[PDB]
Amino acid sequence: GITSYVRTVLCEGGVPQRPVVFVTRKKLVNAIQQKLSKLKGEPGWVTIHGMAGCGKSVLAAEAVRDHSLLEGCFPGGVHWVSVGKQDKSGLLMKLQNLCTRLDQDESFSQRLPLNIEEAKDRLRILMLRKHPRSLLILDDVWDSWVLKAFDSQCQILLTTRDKSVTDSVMGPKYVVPVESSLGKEKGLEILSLFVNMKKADLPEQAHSIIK
Amino acid sequence: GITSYVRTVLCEGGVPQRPVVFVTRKKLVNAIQQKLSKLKGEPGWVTIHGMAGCGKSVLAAEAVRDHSLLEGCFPGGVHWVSVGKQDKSGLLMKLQNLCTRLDQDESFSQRLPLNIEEAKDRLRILMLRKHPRSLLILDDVWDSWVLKAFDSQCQILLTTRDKSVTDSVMGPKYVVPVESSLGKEKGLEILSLFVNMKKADLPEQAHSIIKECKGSPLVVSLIGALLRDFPNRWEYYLKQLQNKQFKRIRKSSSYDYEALDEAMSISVEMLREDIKDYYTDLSILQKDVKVPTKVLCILWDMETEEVEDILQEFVNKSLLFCDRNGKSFRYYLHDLQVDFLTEKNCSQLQDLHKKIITQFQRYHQPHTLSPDQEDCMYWYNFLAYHMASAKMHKELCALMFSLDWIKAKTELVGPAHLIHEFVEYRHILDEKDCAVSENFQEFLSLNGHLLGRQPFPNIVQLGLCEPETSEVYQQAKLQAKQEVDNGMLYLEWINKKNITNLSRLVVRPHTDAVYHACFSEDGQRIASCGADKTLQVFKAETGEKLLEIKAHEDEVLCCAFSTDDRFIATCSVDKKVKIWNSMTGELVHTYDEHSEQVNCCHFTNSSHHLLLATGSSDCFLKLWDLNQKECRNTMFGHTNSVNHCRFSPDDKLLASCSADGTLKLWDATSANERKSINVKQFFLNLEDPQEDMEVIVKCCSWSADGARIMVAAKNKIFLFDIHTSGLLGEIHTGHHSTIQYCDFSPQNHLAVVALSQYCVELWNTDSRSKVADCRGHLSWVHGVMFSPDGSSFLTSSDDQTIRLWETKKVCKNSAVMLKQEVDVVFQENEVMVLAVDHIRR
Ligand SMILES: Nc1ncnc2c1ncn2[C@H]1C[C@H](O)[C@@H](COP(=O)(O)OP(=O)(O)OP(=O)(O)O)O1
Ligand SMILES: Nc1ncnc2c1ncn2[C@H]1C[C@H](O)[C@@H](COP(=O)(O)OP(=O)(O)OP(=O)(O)O)O1
Ligand SMILES: [Mg+2]
Ligand SMILES: [Mg+2]
Repeated sequence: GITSYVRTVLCEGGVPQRPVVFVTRKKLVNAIQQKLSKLKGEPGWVTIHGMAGCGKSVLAAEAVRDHSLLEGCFPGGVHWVSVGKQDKSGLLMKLQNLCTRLDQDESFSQRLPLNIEEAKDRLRILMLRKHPRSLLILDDVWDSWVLKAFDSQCQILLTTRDKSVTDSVMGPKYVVPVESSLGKEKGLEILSLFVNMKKADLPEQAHSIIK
Repeated sequence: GITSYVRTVLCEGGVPQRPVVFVTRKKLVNAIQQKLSKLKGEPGWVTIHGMAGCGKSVLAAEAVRDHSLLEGCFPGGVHWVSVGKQDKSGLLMKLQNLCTRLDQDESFSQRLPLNIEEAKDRLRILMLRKHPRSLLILDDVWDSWVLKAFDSQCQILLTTRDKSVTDSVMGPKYVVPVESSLGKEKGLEILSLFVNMKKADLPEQAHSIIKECKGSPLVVSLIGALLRDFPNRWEYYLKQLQNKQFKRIRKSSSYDYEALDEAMSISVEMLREDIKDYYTDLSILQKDVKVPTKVLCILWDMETEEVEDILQEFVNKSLLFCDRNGKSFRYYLHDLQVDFLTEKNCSQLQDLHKKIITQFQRYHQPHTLSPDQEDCMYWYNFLAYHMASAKMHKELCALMFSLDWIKAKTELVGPAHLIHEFVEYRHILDEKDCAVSENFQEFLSLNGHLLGRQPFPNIVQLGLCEPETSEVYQQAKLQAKQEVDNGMLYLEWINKKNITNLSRLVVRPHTDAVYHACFSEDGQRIASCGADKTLQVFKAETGEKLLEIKAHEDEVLCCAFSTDDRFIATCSVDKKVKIWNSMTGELVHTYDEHSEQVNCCHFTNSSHHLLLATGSSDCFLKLWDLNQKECRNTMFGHTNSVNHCRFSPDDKLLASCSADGTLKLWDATSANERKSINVKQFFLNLEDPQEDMEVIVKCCSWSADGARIMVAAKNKIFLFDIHTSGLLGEIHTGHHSTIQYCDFSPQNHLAVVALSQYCVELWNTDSRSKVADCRGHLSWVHGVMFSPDGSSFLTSSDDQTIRLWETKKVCKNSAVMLKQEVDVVFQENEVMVLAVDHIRR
């Protein structure tokens, strides 16, 4: 049960809304969230990983989707960044864009840094004062210097495919590892939603394809 | 009713004001609006789509045009963006421009983002705080990354042509799909506004052009504006659209294209090169055929699971409408879509027409065709069609000529489609063959009457009956010779040239006895009922089913077309005067008043007045006012049950007949009696105890001007002059008895009269002499009536048979057809048959 307020914080954050055809993974979401709860304060990084298409992002979106962990724990808003895969130049822009996003007031200089580190300063300072209890989520990430760039000393959680990526970084690191499996009961649940029929009404063919 | 405030919000939004010449589409607007209402909160996208120029934008503008949905629902203002079609650079500018538009305060940085995403941030943030309950509308949109850019998590509704576009996006999506149709009532509404006249005041020409329009409001506005300049050249554009070329129609307009052809060209380009070639093949398909997927598989030569998907991509491109009928899918086009194709693909089409056939040859042969296969009927119905375009006449001989192909085609198609094909066939091949086609059509004349039933009698045996030789007879003798050695005990016939005066055509509409039939006023088609009480409506020429009617309560008593053939009254024992539409076939008018079963029904001959005179067994006439549910005037007058009823050419008058025999020229305008000739003119001083004979007139024949009433009864035809209330003509019938049926012919003063026992003699009125005998109906006729041209006449009969006849044939003498009962004595090598002379011994 999403609170109306949760959506309001989430909209500001910019996390994608969950696909209309989804199926909770209560145990997994619960684990990330309880673990996610763990770094109550002081920096910290969380890595989530799986072979391609394991529900890795949706869980990240889903975990924060809940009110309890987020509201009591996280007075700071949540900011989502879609890192992707980047050459050094490309990475630079994302940083400026995060700069513009975070500084809604514009009190900070309209001029944007031409240097990565300076952006790192704007992030750290902004996280430190402007958004004291903020959590940053990342999407993908394929090389370490990238997290080197985002290494603001403020909690950022990166979700990915390589688990090697967060080795440059410093501070407590925890990993929740998503095996690509799912549940036969659940997929039937998912298939039903996809074709809109009582699960039993589903044809004999359906059972086998899920295998 | 626009609120003043609504306009104030709308102006800020920047949506265009609706064109001055518009016509609400209440149902559609209502649907979008109610649906549009649905995403009360939380992101959401709405897609609206149609083939080009379907009113897609105007609806978007119109939906929001209303106060109720917008004001309560949408505290945020509405912002409209005209996306168009864009390269990556072009798209970028629109974003900045939306940035500048939304931030009127300028509190946000004057500097503009050089990066799309940053603009996405400015939009999301601005939508989130600056305009909390805002709705964004988009125009067009041709590629997904575009909506990827606008995907702000805040409701945006995109209106377009492709429905594929909103697949990248996330969140609830609903689509309202606008078919390009419009309403005939509405377009007349639109046309009136375009030319500024009361709708009725609009010229006769106007109705027909709208049929061409096919509801693409773009065409209507396009024609309509075009007319504003030149009110005089009204027909011209009518024939122009009859031409089927849209290069002629052009107007500068708010809309973004000179012409309708102009819009389609824009749609075609986008398709990826591999797809693009395929569409053209799609060009060949009929304007109005839902083809089974398979045939598309055959032309393509590409496997079925694959073939469907490309078509699915088209349907999204809105260039080919879907048909989810069961597992089967029939795709088809708008008349406009088809026309564009020939306009833009015509040179290829003749060439391709030969491509499809060869592929079919690489698969099923026409004899190798089967009943179970889904595609085959298309193959019957239209394969014939492709070969014609192919222009290959020898191949056309390889197919259509084949008698067995005719057999299978007549097995599930019926014997009408082939006749229709043949008319097309005649131009395509050769004049000399045309004779062969003439011989085959002659072979068909014998086919219609009994051929369809079931026990498809071995035609090969019933075929050897034609005369002369031609190509149809030559085929038969050889086939017979082939059959004969094997067996089959075929019996040769040696007298054909000595026997049978063939009728031009025969129809069995019903297994159940016919009760009435009538020509279309246009003469293009005929409707017959029957004992079953179903009525079947048909076009006589090609002789192919053109109408099926499910039932009429009670047994049909008689039926008739409206003067403009727009209606069909149906009399019945129930007393349900069911005036079904003659086109849609759906019921329109209905009436009842008679104390007894109706004797006759007829629409007013006048184009103006709409009345329904109806005789019945209760003797009372009922002069219905067709414009009113209840009768204009009950008319007691006949002392006996009405025999027949017809409107007089003077609609003010209304003649009627009955068993008393006296004519009754009623004054319908006064709803009162005016004239009524007595009929004792059949004087006959017999030894019969009854005094002067009580004449019983049947048919209520009219003069070609209708100024006088021809009639017939007992032993004499009469020609009364109702305007002077006195006798004039008097055509005595053959010998003496009592007439069972009669029919005056306005041409040649002819009188086709069935006296008794199907004695359907051809007499000549006024001259008072017979022209020629007409043997050939079984069951003693049940009825006959001439074509409106008068060049032909139907012959309904008790057998359940309707024989068409040329006017010319009847006049010529034909002393043949031996007498029914004869004794024949056989003395060896020659057999002699006893006969009764056509005249005497
Ligand atoms: N309830 C659900 N949970 C997880 N995935 C779902 C659910 N319902 C549907 N899906 C499908 C649809 C989405 O395309 C996909 C979710 O994407 P996601 O798990 O974020 O992949 P990913 O982002 O880890 O891939 P990549 O490693 O390429 O980034 O799973
Ligand atoms: N009441 C009406 N409703 C719809 N269209 C109308 C009406 N009155 C006139 N028209 C004509 C004039 C306009 O040129 C046209 C409306 O344009 P519209 O339906 O927005 O096309 P469109 O924007 O969907 O085309 P495209 O697909 O090229 O964008 O229809
Ligand atoms: Mg991801
Ligand atoms: Mg438009």
